[PDB]
Amino acid sequence: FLFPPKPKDTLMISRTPEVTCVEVKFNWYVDGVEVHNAKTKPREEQYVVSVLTVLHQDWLNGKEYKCKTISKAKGQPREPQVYTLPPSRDELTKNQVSLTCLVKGFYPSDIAVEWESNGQPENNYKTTPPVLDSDGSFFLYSKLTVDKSRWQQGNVFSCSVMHEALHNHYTQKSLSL
Amino acid sequence: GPSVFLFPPKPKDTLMISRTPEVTCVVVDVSHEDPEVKFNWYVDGVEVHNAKTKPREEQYNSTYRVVSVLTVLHQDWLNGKEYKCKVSNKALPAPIEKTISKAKGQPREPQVYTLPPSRDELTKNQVSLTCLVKGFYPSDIAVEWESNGQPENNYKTTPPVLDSDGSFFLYSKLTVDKSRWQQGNVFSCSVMHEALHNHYTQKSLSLS
RNA sequence: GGAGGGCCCGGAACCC
RNA sequence: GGAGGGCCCGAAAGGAACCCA
Ligand SMILES: CC(=O)N[C@@H]1[C@@H](O)[C@H](O[C@@H]2O[C@H](CO)[C@@H](O[C@@H]3O[C@H](CO[C@H]4O[C@H](CO)[C@@H](O)[C@H](O)[C@@H]4O[C@@H]4O[C@H](CO)[C@@H](O[C@@H]5O[C@H](CO)[C@H](O)[C@H](O)[C@H]5O)[C@H](O)[C@H]4NC(C)=O)[C@@H](O)[C@H](O[C@H]4O[C@H](CO)[C@@H](O)[C@H](O)[C@@H]4O)[C@@H]3O)[C@H](O)[C@H]2NC(C)=O)[C@@H](CO[C@H]2O[C@@H](C)[C@@H](O)[C@@H](O)[C@@H]2O)O[C@@H]1O
Ligand SMILES: CC(=O)N[C@H]1[C@@H](O[C@@H]2[C@@H](OC[C@H]3O[C@H](O)[C@@H](O)[C@@H](O)[C@@H]3O)O[C@H](CO)[C@@H](O)[C@@H]2O)O[C@H](CO)[C@@H](O[C@H]2O[C@H](CO)[C@H](O)[C@H](O)[C@H]2O)[C@@H]1O
Ligand SMILES: [Ca+2]
Ligand SMILES: [Ca+2]
Repeated sequence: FLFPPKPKDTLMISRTPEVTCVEVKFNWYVDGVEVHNAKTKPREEQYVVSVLTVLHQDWLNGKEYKCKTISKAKGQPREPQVYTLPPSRDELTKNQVSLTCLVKGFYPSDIAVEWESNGQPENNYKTTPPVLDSDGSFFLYSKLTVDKSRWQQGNVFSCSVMHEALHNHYTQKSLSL
Repeated sequence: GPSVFLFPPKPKDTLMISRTPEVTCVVVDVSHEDPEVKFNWYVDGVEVHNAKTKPREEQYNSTYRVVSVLTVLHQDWLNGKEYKCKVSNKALPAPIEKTISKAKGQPREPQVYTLPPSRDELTKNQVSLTCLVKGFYPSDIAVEWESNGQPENNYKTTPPVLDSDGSFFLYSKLTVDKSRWQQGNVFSCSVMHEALHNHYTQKSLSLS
C-alpha cells in the first residue's frame, strides 16, 4: 500500500512531506527516474515500511511516485472561501462558547485549518474532515472553544487556512465580539 | 475464505417506534466451489432464529455476496445488548465471528445551535445556514432541515467528530439562495438522538 | 474564441 | 452527603470524566 503525504507537510515548508511504500526490496521512481534517497524503518512480521521524502514543489506539480504509483489528486483546484461565525446567543449561558470557521468550495480536499490569537496558536479547537458538497468541491468546519470571558472581553481570534489554490497558499479571517 | 462485515442499524431506526432497526451481516469473497453459507445469530450469547437471509448475489467480480438481516428491538440495542453473527463456509478454516453493539458509556444530550450566514457570505447569491450540534454521546445521531415546516434537501452534514471533552460534535450546512434567507423564511434544524427528550429536538433560524 | 481541467454524458463542471 | 455512569489513573474490581430536589 503506497500512501500520500500529509497536507500540512506539503503545505508548510517547516515540515517535510513524504510518500510511504508500506527480505524486502524497494525501488522508487519519480516520474520514472529511479531515485536512491528513500529510507526504511525496522520491521513487522509475516508478509513493508520505507519512506521517500518528496519535494514540496514536486508533489504540488503532481509528479508520479511508485515503488504502485501515487501522486496528487487530479482535477482543477478551487480556492476556499473562509467564513467566521460567532457563538449562538443560546450558547452564551455556558461556561465556554464555540467560535466557528466555515471553509467551503475547495479542491483538492488536502487542507489544514488552525486557530490562533495574538499570533499564538489556540489549543482547544477541532476541525471536521473535509466533506463533499453538491458542486464537486469540499467544505469543512473548525470549532474553537474558549472560556466565555475571553470572548465577551473583546479578544480577537483568527482562523487560518492553508491550501494550494489560495494566493500564497494561505489566508486567515478574524473573529471578535 | 470469504470476508464478513457486521453493520449496525440506522440511528433513526433505533429511535422511532414507527421504524424497525436491524443488524446486517454481509459476506463477500464467496467462492463457487462452495457458495453455500450458513449464518448463526446470537443476542448476548443466546442464539436467535428470526434472521432473514437473502439468496446469494452474483457480483461482477465473479463472486458471491450473501446477506443475512437480523431484526433487533429498539430497547435492546439502546440498552447495550451485543449482536453476534457467525458465518460458516467449507472454503474457510474456522467460522468467522463478528460482534456489534451500541458504544458503551454515559449518554450525553446534544446542544443544538443555529448560526446565520457570515456577513461576508451575504455578498453571494447562495448562503450557508449552519447547525452546530455538540456535546452528544454516543455518536449515533440524525440531522435534518426544514423551512416553514417543509422538507429541505440541499444540505450536507459532517460525520461526528471526537471533541476534547470525550463527547462528539458535528455541523450541518444547508445551502439556500440569499433571497430566500432575506425574505424571512423560517428554517429549522432537526436532531434525533437517544439522550434527547422524546429523542427529538429542533432549533429555528431566520433573518432577525 | 481562446489556454487550462477526481465526486452528470474524451467532455459539463471547474485563468483571458 | 443520594442515585447512575467507550475516547487520564489503575494490571484488573473500579474510578476521574460524564440524572436524582
Ligand atoms: C475481494 C474482491 O476483489 N471482491 C470484491 C468484494 O470485495 C466487493 O465487496 C466489498 O468487499 C470489501 C472488502 O474488501 C468491503 O469493504 C468494507 O466496506 C465497509 C463499508 O461498506 C459499506 O459502504 C460501502 C460504500 O461506502 C458499500 O458498498 C457497502 O455495501 C457498505 O454499505 C453499507 O451496507 C450495509 C449493509 O446493507 C447498510 O446497512 C444498513 O443497515 C440498516 C439497518 O441494519 C438499514 O437496514 C439500511 O437499509 C442498510 O443499508 C449500510 O447502510 C451501508 N452503508 C453505506 C456506506 O451505504 C467498511 O466498513 C469496511 O471497513 C472495515 O474493514 C476494512 C478492511 O477492508 C478495514 O480497513 C476497516 O478498518 C474496517 O475494519 C470495509 O472497507 C466492501 O464493503 C464490500 N462491498 C460490498 C458491495 O459488499 C464486491 C462488491 O463490490 C462493489 O463495488 C464495486 C467493486 C462494484 O463493481 C460491485 O462489484 C459492487 O458494487 O466486489 C467483489 O466481489
Ligand atoms: C491515520 C492512519 O491510520 N493512516 C496511516 C496509514 O493508513 C493505513 C490504512 O490503510 C488504508 C487501507 O486501504 C485499503 O482500502 C484497505 O483495503 C487496506 O489495504 C489499507 O489498510 O489503514 C490501515 C488499517 O485499515 C492501516 O494499514 C493504516 O492505518 O497509512 C500510512 C502508513 O501506512 C500513514 O501515513 C504516514 O506516512 C505519510 C507519508 O505518505 C505521512 O507523511 C505521515 O508520515 C504518516 O501519516 C497514515 O497516517
Ligand atoms: Ca472524466
Ligand atoms: Ca474502563
